[PDB]
Amino acid sequence: DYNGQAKCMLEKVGNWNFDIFLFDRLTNGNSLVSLTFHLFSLHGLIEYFHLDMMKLRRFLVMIQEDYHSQNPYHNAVHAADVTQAMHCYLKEPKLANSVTPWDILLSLIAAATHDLDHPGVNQPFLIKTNHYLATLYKNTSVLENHHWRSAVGLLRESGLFSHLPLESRQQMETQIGALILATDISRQNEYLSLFRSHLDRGDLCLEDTRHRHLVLQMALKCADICNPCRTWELSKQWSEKVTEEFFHQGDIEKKYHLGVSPLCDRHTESIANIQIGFMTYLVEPLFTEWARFSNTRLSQTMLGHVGLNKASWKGLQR
Ligand SMILES: CSc1nc2ccccc2c(=O)n1-c1c(F)cccc1F
Ligand SMILES: [Mg+2]
Ligand SMILES: [Zn+2]
Repeated sequence: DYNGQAKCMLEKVGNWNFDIFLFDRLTNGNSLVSLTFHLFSLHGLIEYFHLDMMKLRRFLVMIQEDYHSQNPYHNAVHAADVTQAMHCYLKEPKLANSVTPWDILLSLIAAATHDLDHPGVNQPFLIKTNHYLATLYKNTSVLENHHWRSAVGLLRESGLFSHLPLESRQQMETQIGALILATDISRQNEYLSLFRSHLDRGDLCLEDTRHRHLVLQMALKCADICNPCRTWELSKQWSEKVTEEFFHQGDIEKKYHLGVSPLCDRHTESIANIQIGFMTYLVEPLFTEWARFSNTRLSQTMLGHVGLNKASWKGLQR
């Protein structure tokens, strides 16, 4: 019964108002696997790369279960959402008309795994608590590097692409890594500035692999923080979950005298002030530039929701 209603939702998987929460409820927490598997079929990746469907399900399942379902925000549901948003961007004219099956393949996988095995606390927390991951990656894109090497781990263990040449598997790993590392919010000014320069010069050539992947990296960055770009009802749920996770890190910091990180203090920081600032300083600048690149209706819609949703947070004050 429930698994019959899920199929129908996937018919509108390219819709910006797709309800990922419902989809995950109907599938019993199998949204990432169910949605990503469908996208592989939909983009014809199974045939294109002679994929063993048994190996594909195993791989997708290893990914989904490697997410901590206990994190209120960084879990497989969040991954599924980013993956779904990525799919809508790939449908945009300028990308649809230049990406190769291979690009779509790396895009979807990178989206599905960009927060793999996320611990639920940020980088500065891992650094000041001397977490081995911070040591391993020399306090640089600690989380993103961890998500990527984990992805490379599941890629190898699944043997999904064992029939492809080594060189190809290695490139797949390198390009997925470049896509995942671009999601390190900490380095957005560098990524946004570069993108902006190119949009000003108007020199981007989409038939060039490098330029095309810079764009794909910006699309992944968008997908990762497009929560405020969704309809209020969806955006509201994400705002509460990300804030809940932030506050939990804060409670731990307070309890163990580690110093309460910014945005993580439930006593001195409002969920509204957090969302407003986030939308004003990180979401809006990014999507404006993206709108300069992909000047379509989806871009207007997305910036539109950010406008409405933000006012609603201000409204929810005084
Ligand atoms: C809602 S996610 C988020 N909110 C912020 C609010 C103020 C300052 C910084 C952030 C921020 O870095 N994030 C964020 C992100 F944009 C991407 C990944 C994780 C995050 F915590
Ligand atoms: Mg991340
Ligand atoms: Zn993310």
